[PDB]
Amino acid sequence: GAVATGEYRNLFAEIGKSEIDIQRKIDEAFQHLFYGDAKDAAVYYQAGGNENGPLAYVYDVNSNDVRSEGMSYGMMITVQMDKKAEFDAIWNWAKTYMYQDSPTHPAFGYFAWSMRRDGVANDDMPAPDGEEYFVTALYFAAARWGNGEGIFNYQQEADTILSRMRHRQVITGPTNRGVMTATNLFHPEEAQVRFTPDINNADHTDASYHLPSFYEIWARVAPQEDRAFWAKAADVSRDYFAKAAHPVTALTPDYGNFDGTPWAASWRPESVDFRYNAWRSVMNWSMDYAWWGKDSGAPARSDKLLAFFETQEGKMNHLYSLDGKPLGGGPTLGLISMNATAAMAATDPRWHNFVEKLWQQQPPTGQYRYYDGVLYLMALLHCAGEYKAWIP
Ligand SMILES: O[C@@H]1[C@@H](O)[C@H](O[C@@H]2CO[C@@H](O[C@@H]3CO[C@@H](O[C@@H]4CO[C@@H](O[C@@H]5CO[C@@H](O)[C@H](O)[C@H]5O)[C@H](O)[C@H]4O)[C@H](O)[C@H]3O)[C@H](O)[C@H]2O)OC[C@H]1O
Repeated sequence: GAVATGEYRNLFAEIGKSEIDIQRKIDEAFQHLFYGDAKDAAVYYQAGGNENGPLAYVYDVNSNDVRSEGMSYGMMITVQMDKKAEFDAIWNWAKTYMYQDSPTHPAFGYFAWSMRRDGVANDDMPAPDGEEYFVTALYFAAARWGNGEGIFNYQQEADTILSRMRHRQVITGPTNRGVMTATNLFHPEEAQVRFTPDINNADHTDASYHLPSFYEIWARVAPQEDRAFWAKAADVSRDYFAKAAHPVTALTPDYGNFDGTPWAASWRPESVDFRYNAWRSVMNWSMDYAWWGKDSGAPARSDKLLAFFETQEGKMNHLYSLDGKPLGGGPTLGLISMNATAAMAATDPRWHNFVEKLWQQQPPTGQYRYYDGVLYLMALLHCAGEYKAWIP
């Protein structure tokens, strides 16, 4: 794997792009999404400052609300791109406004998944892949830049947040939504990330939240007493993808049960299909295979997923049944982007076409550019050999 050798595949170079052009492409993506026109192009906003210096956020320009996912992806993008100033400003906002620091609040130790631009939470509860990316980006920051103090002691922040994700106790108390009860963020016996710590829907998962590539990082650098647990989670996730992905198409559902079966959320029964969450599953397993070389099923799974999307050429939807029936929409940049990241594991040379397809895109504009854009920029970095394990 790339971590052992230090050699990350440059998939764009493999399909014949020059390094000058690859650098232009990444830089254009970043400049547009971070510093482009505020109404049509940018998803990053500078929001004054406080005692820790500048504040900024990545946000869903559609809803006009901040998402913990977007903040955490912002941090990952910026650390990968060596953009410390933007990283610190995003982190300052997440830690200042999103992080729940009251030990009697049921979201204690978690980041509000949905928050308004003035810091008013829409929902105090987390979207746990936010936490997963926050912790990992923080470890990467420590590696690349060294640790600061206070909230910029990135390694100490990561250790605390991660320990609490495993060891959080059950807490019942007041929130913006009424009295709620929440637990830990990983199931202690299953060693799987939860879809939610809310006790009413806690015993479920989401394939797109499984990040064995990052669990391996935590297995190396987390507090000692948790390293075996994280190592176990990495094995468990590799098995999870093998069970959860359809055996013909490799499509996964948005939401899932611990045993690998789809889960229909009461408020969103269509979660059993391949939708906006599940786009990312192939990135997660392909990244894991590229870095660590342990998911022996990842190459065949990525081959199957690309073989399926090849049958959709010219009639591309972005919502599918797991067996491959189109359920609506047209092509999206976010799905193009994630499908290109399959090439981190794929063996069949059709992967060149999917990488080429990502290469041909422009940065997103208009109302849906946040989710399309953060997926786009992450996929550009993976495909350029610029998204690396920075181990402290
Ligand atoms: O129930 C709560 C959970 O929902 C919560 O999870 C978080 C929110 O949901 C997930 O992230 C969101 C995924 O959906 C995105 O919305 C759209 C989806 O469509 C994308 O593509 C468009 C499709 O249509 C085309 O016409 C158009 O051109 C395309 O761009 C669009 O780009 C997206 O913006 C949201 O933006 C994401 O935030 C994820 O699980 C969590 O972030 O967790 C708590 C739980 O209580």
